[PDB]
Amino acid sequence: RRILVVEDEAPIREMVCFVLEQNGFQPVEAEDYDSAVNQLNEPWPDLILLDWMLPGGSGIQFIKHLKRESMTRDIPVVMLTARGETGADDYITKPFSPKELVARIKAVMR
Ligand SMILES: [Mg+2]
Repeated sequence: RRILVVEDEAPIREMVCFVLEQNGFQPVEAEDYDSAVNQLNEPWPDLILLDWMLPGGSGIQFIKHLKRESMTRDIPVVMLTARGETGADDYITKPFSPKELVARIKAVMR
């Protein structure tokens, strides 16, 4: 079960990848906007966890890029936001607990 993790702060991205990994998913990492776009190919993300801001582009822009093609327009998008309208299907605040993330990712998968 493949989850694209778009997140520029490496320890957070690595934290998120470990939770998913230990929980039975196949996580894919992207450190910035460009790298995320180049992760939009076979094999395809079943859900995207999307950080709100990245080097080279925002989460709002990436969601627009997703909604522009039929292959990506349907992929679930959970926006990762920090504390302190958008097209995402759901949102989760940083820091979040590992059980919150999994439970959330599953409620969204459907
Ligand atoms: Mg960021």
